[PDB]
Amino acid sequence: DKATIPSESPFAAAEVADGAIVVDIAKMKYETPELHVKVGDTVTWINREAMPHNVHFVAGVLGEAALKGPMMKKEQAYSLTFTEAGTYDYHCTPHPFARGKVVVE
Ligand SMILES: [Cu+]
Repeated sequence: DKATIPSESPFAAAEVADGAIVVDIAKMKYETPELHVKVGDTVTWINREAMPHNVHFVAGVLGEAALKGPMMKKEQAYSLTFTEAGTYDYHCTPHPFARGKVVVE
């Protein structure tokens, strides 16, 4: 694939390491809708709100299958490690007007 998944299910925001590359989900949006990272970097999304949110990459983007991330509860996190350069668009499954991309260089 173009990314590996450190944790298949969400984990506590408070457990996210200092230094992590974090995208906040707040105000019903990805607060960094265009993020540029380097190959090998891990991106961590953190849901700051009460409604559950995820990240969802359609098939062919991160790999053959869609990556429909797990629903993060408030103050939960979810990470992806990008292993190949590319431009990877995603959206929130419950709230698909919220869209983002990770550009991996
Ligand atoms: Cu969402």
